[PDB]
Amino acid sequence: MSLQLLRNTRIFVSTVKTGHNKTNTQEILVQDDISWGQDSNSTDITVNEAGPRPTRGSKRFNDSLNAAEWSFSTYILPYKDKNTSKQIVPDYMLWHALSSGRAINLEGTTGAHNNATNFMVNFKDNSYHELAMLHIYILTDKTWSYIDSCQINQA
Amino acid sequence: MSLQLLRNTRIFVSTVKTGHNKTNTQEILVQDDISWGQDSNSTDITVNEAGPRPTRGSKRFNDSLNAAEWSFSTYILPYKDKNTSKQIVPDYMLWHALSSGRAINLEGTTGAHNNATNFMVNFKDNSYHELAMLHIYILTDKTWSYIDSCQINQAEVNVDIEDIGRVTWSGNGNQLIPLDEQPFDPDQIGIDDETYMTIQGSYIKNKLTILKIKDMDTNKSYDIPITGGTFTINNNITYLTPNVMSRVTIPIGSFTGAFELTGSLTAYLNDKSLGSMELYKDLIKTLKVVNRFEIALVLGGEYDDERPAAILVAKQAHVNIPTIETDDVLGTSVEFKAIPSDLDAGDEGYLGFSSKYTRTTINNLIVNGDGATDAVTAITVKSAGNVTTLNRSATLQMSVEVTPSSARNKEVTWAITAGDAATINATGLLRADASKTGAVTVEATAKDGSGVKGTKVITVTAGG
Repeated sequence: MSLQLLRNTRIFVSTVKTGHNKTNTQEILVQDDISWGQDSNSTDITVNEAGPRPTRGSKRFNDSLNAAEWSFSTYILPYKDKNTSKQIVPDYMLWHALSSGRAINLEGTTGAHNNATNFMVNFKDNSYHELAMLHIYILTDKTWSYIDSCQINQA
Repeated sequence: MSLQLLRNTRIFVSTVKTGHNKTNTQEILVQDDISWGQDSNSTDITVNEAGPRPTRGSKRFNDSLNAAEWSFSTYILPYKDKNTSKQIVPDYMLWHALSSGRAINLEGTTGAHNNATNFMVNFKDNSYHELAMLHIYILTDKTWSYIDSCQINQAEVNVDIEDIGRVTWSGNGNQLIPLDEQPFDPDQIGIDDETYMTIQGSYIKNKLTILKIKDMDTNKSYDIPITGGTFTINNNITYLTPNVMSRVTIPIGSFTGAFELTGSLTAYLNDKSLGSMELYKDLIKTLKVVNRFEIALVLGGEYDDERPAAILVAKQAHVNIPTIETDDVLGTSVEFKAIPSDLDAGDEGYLGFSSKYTRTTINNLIVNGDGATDAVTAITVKSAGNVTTLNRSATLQMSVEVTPSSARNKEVTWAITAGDAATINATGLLRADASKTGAVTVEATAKDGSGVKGTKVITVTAGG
């Protein structure tokens, strides 16, 4: 018995559906304009006669579900973390899933990779039919939910 | 011919239109700031053309009737009636209408209801689309006039030093109606001189204003002298009217909006511990979106002898970040708004009006909810046989005593805070074992939330 407010939403970005730790999931600081959902398709079958006393009745069938839509806005907030002493943006896995389709490796030289000087994102390794795969976890007040196998469409 | 005068106008509040008796009508202690009247909406039609002969024409039409406006202020003078010997404010159905929409019932537990000790008004049953329906009767000299189906929009309570305790009511009615015939004789319904003496026996002076402020995340009660305050209860009532072109229309019922209990308290900055400055700096230091505070404003002061006082109890309030106001001597203002435990759980707050308050009475009203039910004040944990220590691997069922002996809730919890060499259960059986050579403590706090503390340092030793 409770109502859920949008202001209490918290968003976590994950690459795994189990074994969640600090290297696979981090919170993403979102704003008011956050939105998510999933629409469904249907169809009406109607009989179209021409004579007197025609049949006037319809019928609906659920036929398919559309892809889930999500969107949110975040501040560009570069900083250096104390653990690794390398400049990193908090929503770095979002940048990686946008940039390349390989497993995340900040030590490398393609996609989202950081350094002791700056955090860098290059698109030299995005030749993939399925980029790095995320799972957006949504926490509104008390109830949980998530979108399965997301992909970063744009930024 | 005969001119009607304002000073001779008397107000009567009713719950029914016919068969008015003493239990449905009363004379209200209104002041000289009364005002009422119903206005109307009108439409003007103009014509704009470009021809050689312009049509400078204007046609007016009446469209609808707006809500009837009424507003008056009354003195806060709680008292006990001789018939029931229970403390009741003279204008009790006004508080009932402000509180909940059920039938008036002083013997219940929701809405405006009295008791042998004090009159308490909760808003626990306020979750209605339409509150209790009244009928404001206005007798100016001899001509009668009443406002149909009034509902209390807000109650303006002003709490300022140099100002006597008063409350201002403002609401709306479906349609003000003038009457030629007397609905009921005012003399026997109007209060007699004896109950006027009884009412004037109790005055509430706002000069004696003491505030109880306490955060529920730190339990840092403050000592704040009040310079002046104001808290109001708002129903956000809007009347719904139909839109018909052919004929005029009148409002039809209403839907109470969002319940708002806001208040503003002005107080001088103090450098003393638990003062205004400490509260301000704590609030401006711990910038948190949500606040949870015990605010208990006590109009009229507190005394050992029975004294008239007015009480507001906001259990879980929201304190807005104060803005220190510059003046001759620094006096800050704090704004609060009581939020509920859950949006539809009620319990926004409750009030206390009575001429007979002892500090214990107001204390148990604040903590337990009623001025009649007693609450624990001090607790000393009692060992099973005046025992002071314990040896390794020995059982000890803790007992406890509570005061006063007339407390309604006497059961306490059992917990261990300082030291890790023993355990305690729900009943209080403290148990030790081997490898327990350190001193440990035991705690006890009742579930009524008085803030009582039961402590005793038991010297748990290694044993023989």
